[PDB]
Amino acid sequence: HMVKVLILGQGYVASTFVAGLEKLRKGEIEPYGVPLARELPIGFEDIKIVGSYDVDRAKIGKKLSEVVKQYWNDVDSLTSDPEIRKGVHLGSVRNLPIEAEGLEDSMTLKEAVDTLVKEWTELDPDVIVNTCTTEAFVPFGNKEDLLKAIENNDKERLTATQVYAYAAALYANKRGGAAFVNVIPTFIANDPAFVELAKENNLVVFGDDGATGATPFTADVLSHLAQRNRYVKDVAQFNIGGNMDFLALTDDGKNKSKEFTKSSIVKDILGYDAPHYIKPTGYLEPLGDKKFIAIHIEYVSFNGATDELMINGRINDSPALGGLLVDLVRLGKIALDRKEFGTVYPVNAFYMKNPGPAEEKNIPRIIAYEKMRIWAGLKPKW
Amino acid sequence: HMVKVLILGQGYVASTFVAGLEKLRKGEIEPYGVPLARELPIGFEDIKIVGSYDVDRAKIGKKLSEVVKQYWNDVDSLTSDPEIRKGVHLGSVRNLPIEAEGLEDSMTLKEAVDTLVKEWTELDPDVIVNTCTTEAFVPFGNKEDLLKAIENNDKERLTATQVYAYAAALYANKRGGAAFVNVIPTFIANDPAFVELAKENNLVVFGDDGATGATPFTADVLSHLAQRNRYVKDVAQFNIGGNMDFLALTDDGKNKSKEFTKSSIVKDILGYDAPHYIKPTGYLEPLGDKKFIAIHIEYVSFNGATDELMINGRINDSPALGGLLVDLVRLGKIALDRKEFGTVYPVNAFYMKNPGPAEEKNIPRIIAYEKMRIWAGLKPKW
Amino acid sequence: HMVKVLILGQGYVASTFVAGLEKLRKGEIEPYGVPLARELPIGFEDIKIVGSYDVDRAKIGKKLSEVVKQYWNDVDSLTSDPEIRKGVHLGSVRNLPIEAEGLEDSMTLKEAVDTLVKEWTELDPDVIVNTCTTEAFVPFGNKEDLLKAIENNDKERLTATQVYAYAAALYANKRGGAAFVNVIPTFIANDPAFVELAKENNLVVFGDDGATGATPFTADVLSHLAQRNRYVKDVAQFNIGGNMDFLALTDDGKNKSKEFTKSSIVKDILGYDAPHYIKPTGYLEPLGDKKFIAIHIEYVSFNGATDELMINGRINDSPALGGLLVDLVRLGKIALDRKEFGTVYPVNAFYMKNPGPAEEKNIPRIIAYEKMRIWAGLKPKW
Amino acid sequence: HMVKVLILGQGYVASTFVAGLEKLRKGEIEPYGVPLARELPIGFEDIKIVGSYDVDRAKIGKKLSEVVKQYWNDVDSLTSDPEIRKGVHLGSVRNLPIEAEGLEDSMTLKEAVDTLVKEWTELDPDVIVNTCTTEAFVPFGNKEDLLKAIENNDKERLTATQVYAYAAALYANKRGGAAFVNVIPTFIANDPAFVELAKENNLVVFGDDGATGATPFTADVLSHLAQRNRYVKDVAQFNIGGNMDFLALTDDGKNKSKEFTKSSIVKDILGYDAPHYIKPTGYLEPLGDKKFIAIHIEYVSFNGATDELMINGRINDSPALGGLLVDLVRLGKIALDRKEFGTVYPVNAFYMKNPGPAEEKNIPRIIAYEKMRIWAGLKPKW
Ligand SMILES: NC(=O)c1ccc[n+]([C@@H]2O[C@H](COP(=O)([O-])OP(=O)(O)OC[C@H]3O[C@@H](n4cnc5c(N)ncnc54)[C@H](O)[C@@H]3O)[C@@H](O)[C@H]2O)c1
Ligand SMILES: NC(=O)c1ccc[n+]([C@@H]2O[C@H](COP(=O)([O-])OP(=O)(O)OC[C@H]3O[C@@H](n4cnc5c(N)ncnc54)[C@H](O)[C@@H]3O)[C@@H](O)[C@H]2O)c1
Ligand SMILES: NC(=O)c1ccc[n+]([C@@H]2O[C@H](COP(=O)([O-])OP(=O)(O)OC[C@H]3O[C@@H](n4cnc5c(N)ncnc54)[C@H](O)[C@@H]3O)[C@@H](O)[C@H]2O)c1
Ligand SMILES: NC(=O)c1ccc[n+]([C@@H]2O[C@H](COP(=O)([O-])OP(=O)(O)OC[C@H]3O[C@@H](n4cnc5c(N)ncnc54)[C@H](O)[C@@H]3O)[C@@H](O)[C@H]2O)c1
Ligand SMILES: [Cl-]
Ligand SMILES: [Cl-]
Ligand SMILES: [Cl-]
Ligand SMILES: [Cl-]
Ligand SMILES: [Cl-]
Ligand SMILES: [Cl-]
Ligand SMILES: [Cl-]
Ligand SMILES: [Cl-]
Ligand SMILES: [Cl-]
Ligand SMILES: [Cl-]
Ligand SMILES: [Cl-]
Ligand SMILES: [Cl-]
Ligand SMILES: [Mg+2]
Ligand SMILES: [Mg+2]
Ligand SMILES: [Mg+2]
Ligand SMILES: [Mg+2]
Repeated sequence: HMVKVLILGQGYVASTFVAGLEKLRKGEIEPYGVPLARELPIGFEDIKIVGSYDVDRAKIGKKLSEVVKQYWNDVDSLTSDPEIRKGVHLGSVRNLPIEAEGLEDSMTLKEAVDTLVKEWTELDPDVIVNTCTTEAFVPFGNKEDLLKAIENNDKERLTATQVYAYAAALYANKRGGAAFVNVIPTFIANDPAFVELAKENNLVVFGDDGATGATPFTADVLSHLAQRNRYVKDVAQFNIGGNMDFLALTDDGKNKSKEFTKSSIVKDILGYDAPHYIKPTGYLEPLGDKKFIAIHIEYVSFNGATDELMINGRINDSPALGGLLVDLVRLGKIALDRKEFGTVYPVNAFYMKNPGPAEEKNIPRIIAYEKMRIWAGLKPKW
Repeated sequence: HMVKVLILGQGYVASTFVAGLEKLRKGEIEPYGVPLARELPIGFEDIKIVGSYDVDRAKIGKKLSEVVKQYWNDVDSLTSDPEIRKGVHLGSVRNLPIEAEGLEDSMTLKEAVDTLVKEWTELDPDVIVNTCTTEAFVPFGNKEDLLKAIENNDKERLTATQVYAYAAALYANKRGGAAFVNVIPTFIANDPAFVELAKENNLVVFGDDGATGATPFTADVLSHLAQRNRYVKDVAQFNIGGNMDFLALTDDGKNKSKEFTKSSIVKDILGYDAPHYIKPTGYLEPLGDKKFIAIHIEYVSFNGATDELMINGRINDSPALGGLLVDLVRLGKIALDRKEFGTVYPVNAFYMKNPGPAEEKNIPRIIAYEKMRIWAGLKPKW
Repeated sequence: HMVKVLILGQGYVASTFVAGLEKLRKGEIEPYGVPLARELPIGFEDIKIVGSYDVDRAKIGKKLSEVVKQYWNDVDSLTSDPEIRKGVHLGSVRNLPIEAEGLEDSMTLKEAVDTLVKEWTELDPDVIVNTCTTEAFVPFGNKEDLLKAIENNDKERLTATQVYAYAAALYANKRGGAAFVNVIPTFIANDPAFVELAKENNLVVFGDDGATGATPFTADVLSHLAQRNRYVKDVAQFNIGGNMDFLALTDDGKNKSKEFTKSSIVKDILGYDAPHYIKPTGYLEPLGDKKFIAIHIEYVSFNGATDELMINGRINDSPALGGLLVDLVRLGKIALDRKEFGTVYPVNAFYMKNPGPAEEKNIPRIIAYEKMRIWAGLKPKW
Repeated sequence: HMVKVLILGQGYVASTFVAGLEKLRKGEIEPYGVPLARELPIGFEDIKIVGSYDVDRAKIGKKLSEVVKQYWNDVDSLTSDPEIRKGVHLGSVRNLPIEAEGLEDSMTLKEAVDTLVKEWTELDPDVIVNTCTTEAFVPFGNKEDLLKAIENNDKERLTATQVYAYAAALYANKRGGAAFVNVIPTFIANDPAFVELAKENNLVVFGDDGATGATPFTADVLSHLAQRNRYVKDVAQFNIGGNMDFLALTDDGKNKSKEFTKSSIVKDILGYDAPHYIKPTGYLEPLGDKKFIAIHIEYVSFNGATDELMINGRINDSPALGGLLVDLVRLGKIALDRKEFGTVYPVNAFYMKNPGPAEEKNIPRIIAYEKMRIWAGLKPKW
């Protein structure tokens, strides 16, 4: 009862996943932050990291342990310690102080994909996890346009995550099945082009955008208010932190993807589009990995009364998502074992803040949780 | 499709219920804050106030409208405008600047009860709502002890709500069925003595303690955290407001009832008794009916990370509960129509912060909501 | 002991100033929010509004009262009720849903200025108050460049406030003295070109940017921390509201003026430039005139300990500044009476968040307050 | 340029003072949290701990280092490491899980005092610091009543701090001068009996109650609001933490001292007694030494507008006060050198939240700071 995992993008999230998982297999900690903890048939010792890819010249060729220790100084070794390999960069790190290298510097995208597939066939992952830098993306919608983009080496059109998910389908087809977990904003689970390519190629997809940070807290409050028929007048959410990833996109890149990165959480939960201010995380270096959040919601109660809630928080970013990933990789192996190719909403609805497919929307997360337990073969919690 | 309602204790909650309901039947407002809004077969025009009782000499003999306007100056008339009648005081207002009068000043408790029953038989309510001053109570547990307390005129042992619920059972028996809604802390739904007396006497009981204020918000956050297996280190809740009721109990009365008024919300939701500070509402006069709340929760996430949430709010007390009551009276008539005597957990679990019976506990309120919709004959919301 | 006041830009601030002042002369309210209240020799009845200018075609030609009632419905008349006159628009309202008209549509800037001066000589104000829409400005630094900009009709170079302050100096010279109060961000007090033009032309200038909102609260906390030698690690400030003015500037206009609109409050108060996030107010329509603010500051205390403060607030924008203006117009008449031409730091330091001249900086506002009292001829408060 | 210091009560504050001071003399840290840092003529290496007293049987006879390491595990040695000596207990620890021992178990109070004085004459402190458990005290007002209480061995009347301050005066007289720093609530600086005894016996007194925690933050906001003539409607302050000292007083002891422990900060700063809720710190064990605070203030601004501020914080208790003590001991030696016997308001006003003498009150702390710098022979900061 094992799961082999390949990581794309060896940064803070990835390194916290690895370091946390090491402590969990070494019993140095309890699985707090891992929702399903030890309830699944796959134990923490049964999760094996078979590979890690990056585009940072400072990381490529280092052992996984050397990079993980840069984020978590207490990690001096790892049970599986593969060397970090070169991926495909496209535009990912163009705005960051990273010296980039990529397969597609010396070959076409189509060639780079075939090269990835060959490498991955030897590493043999069950689950590929995407923790790459946030991207100014535009979805395809039609598979034919994705295929043409690859065929024509259309680098200006594609993002790295789009190329990696494409490669994952080709890999899945050659391997007889695999899973791709997309915890970044780029539409994969929510792009019907990729859901169709996945269904056709023995690939399970979870996505998109890991459910951490302020937005899930806003959504929880909105769910409360909806139940009580309290009319939500406005919602303001502020989120700021010190991770370099928050500077990844130019104002232009943000403008280009805004149509797709805008949250639908408020209308999803309330049923009406209450005015809201929900934006990308701002940058302030000394906060490091621990975000400051501030949320303000005002609403109308009975007899014309008006109430206000102000939520503030300090939340550790990478650990939150790292813990979710411990479940998502094990759930990916279950979905693969069951041949549930395409995207799996019962999983996405709980773990993702933009749950795929495009035709499904966010629900209250307690409801999502109970339905996800049932999908996983567990009894509900309450 | 009608419901006749009798109110016990004509103060802020009661008067907001009445004033709000008047605007709702007059279409001057939408039913925000009324969870089931217009989904029930009983409409707002079909709720008739047939009586109101108090012990304040300043209120007894006034028209309901004259008292309601003291709380909501915009109310200049009411569709049903009964005169406020004298109840039984026992210790209720002993610590407040209220000149008290009570039936039991001129007769025994047993006589006072028979007098109430005779009055109520002429007013003919379906539903009796208890919005009296908070009480230093001690539950009975065994019906025999409740019966002996009444029989022996044991005024030092009993609170007003205990005497009123007893009277409600006798009334229910003479009438062929009625309902008693207890939105104050005193155990009625959670006192097996009263649940048994109710079952035997054609009385439906909802209780105890209306689910408003800070505690339901704390409970919602705890539910979120539990789902994610986040270990809750501590919970602090502060609540303060300007309502006279917050001064009702002496330090001694508080000490006497503390065993029973202590929240179990934290252990109920989490399954372990995380250290917590959750206390009665403090007094600060200029806040009036709009409470200030402050909640702090710290918890452990993945890889030993520690996060913190600080929730602040300004919430209008009496409107919140007033809106719940618009549903509870209609649900009481449904339970009565169905002959569901004793206490009804599917209702209590959503509307009450100490849901009866004593053998049931709090659950996440979204789960309670969906189960309450099903009980009411509605389709679930999400 | 009188002061005649001319308003430039008849919007929310201006209209709250007028409406508030009307209630103060009519004794309908106490001067809360007016720092010096009734301590000055000029009473509220002695402040006369002699004129109001706008560029909104919907406002030009209306009585002041008709426009004020749009903001404060309780105002049905005014003691002085002049018709709103046409100003100069330049780029002010280009990004707003306002149909603009301006003198410079039919004449050169130099001509428009001479026209303003002639109009103002008949209205005869002592004090001109600038409450116009926020502007993408670039200061001059050298008076010669300001003069050339006017002479050459260089509309692309100038903002309305720059043209109005220029006109104010010419007016002051013809009149024998006047004062210009700049409560918007555009550098006037902090542009040596204008300070020199003012000194030479019998003009007193107060500026720049009224001291209201979140920034003064952040500054107060920083002052506290500085005193205790607490090392400030980071400062994050979020501010959002529903006023149309918050949409006045494009991303480009913001980029153009950012060099000058960036706060120096943190380094001014602390002496070192702690990392900070302090940005323009964001837009969320239902908040209206009542801003939501959120501030987070973390700092190092003794023995390596680290503390955190989270401040949230709801603050009414236009009333705050309206109240300051009641003092600033009276202080302007005192400065004029004393012939203190140029800019007056003892006033600016308390009332303005970028106190002029360019060579002076922010100080703790309690210190500024006591020095401002001394300047005004009052005894200090504590 | 040296100062010898004796500590009364070797708990969290005391141990943080010692541990912090050790790091400061060893250059392992900068003096953050020490307001006057290195501006005084006495450097950190020049502060010598000559003694430490307790009543805990678990601490008496231990080296100072062994006790300090229980609070700060990083401390493995101290430059001066005296054995902890037995004090006088009276009622101090009666409500805590501490096995108490005291001189007055085997002798009268008068004898116990003479014994302390003899011990202290050999240890030879310049400055005695009182960091003992909070006490249910009642001040004397008249010195004659203090003298009679000691003479008559009136243990039920006296607290430990009262006996220690008395002993300090007798010690000061025998030594030719000393200083007593009272950072706990018990009136010493604010009890004219002790101020007179001190003046007569060559004793300098600083007191009372160290200026840390939520109250100084509330006071800072109030000072801001007062300046702007904003009318404060209400002030609510919540403070909770995990230190055992918060359980020191029974409800009865709290009732007995309430007349004296009630804050006057609001009226002191505003000049009118705005309704307020400011209470002793509540207990929640897992918070440890890091308090959670919540403050809510609502106020009236211009034109009838109403604003609200909600401040939340996590603040490390013992470090805050520990840092103040680094200054207070050096300032005590300066006051002693100057023969300024009695109490010194210029010091108290900045460092203490109930600044002595009884005839002086709190002022804005920035004003207190500048006056304290002037007293100390420094130039003001801004
Ligand atoms: N709680 C969270 O941290 C959170 C929540 C939801 C989503 N996310 C998303 O997760 C992603 C990772 O976040 P992070 O904080 O770890 O960021 P990070 O910058 O620390 O790490 C990103 C890593 O990806 C590498 N990389 C960039 N482009 C790549 C490419 N084309 N191929 C291979 N490697 C590439 C970078 O060099 C870096 O090592 C981001 O997209 C972020 O938006 C994070
Ligand atoms: N959101 C909320 O307001 C909220 C929430 C949960 C529970 N409650 C509970 O609801 C109750 C009512 O709250 P309120 O704010 O309306 O208080 P309130 O003081 O305004 O009104 C109480 C009324 O009951 C009357 N009364 C007191 N004892 C009585 C007796 N023995 N018989 C008849 N009348 C009596 C009083 O004179 C007064 O008119 C309290 O027990 C409170 O704890 C309130
Ligand atoms: N608390 C506060 O409201 C606050 C604080 C500091 C500064 N300010 C500044 O005060 C100014 C006014 O704020 P507001 O909320 O009243 O905005 P507003 O949009 O309500 O009013 C601005 C008015 O100026 C008019 N106007 C625009 N350009 C003009 C021009 N060139 N000549 C004459 N009239 C012109 C507009 O038509 C409108 O009537 C803004 O610059 C704002 O940044 C406001
Ligand atoms: N920021 C702060 O910690 C803060 C601020 C202001 C005031 N204070 C006050 O400082 C005092 C110390 O606080 P703490 O947190 O260090 O408490 P603590 O309980 O950790 O330490 C108190 C110590 O005093 C000892 N003690 C008790 N009675 C004594 C007696 N009669 N003689 C000698 N020793 C005695 C105890 O055994 C213990 O070692 C308390 O009065 C507290 O109210 C603390
Ligand atoms: Cl999270
Ligand atoms: Cl977020
Ligand atoms: Cl949710
Ligand atoms: Cl509520
Ligand atoms: Cl509450
Ligand atoms: Cl819940
Ligand atoms: Cl303000
Ligand atoms: Cl602001
Ligand atoms: Cl300041
Ligand atoms: Cl502090
Ligand atoms: Cl405190
Ligand atoms: Cl202060
Ligand atoms: Mg979707
Ligand atoms: Mg129960
Ligand atoms: Mg300046
Ligand atoms: Mg005093």
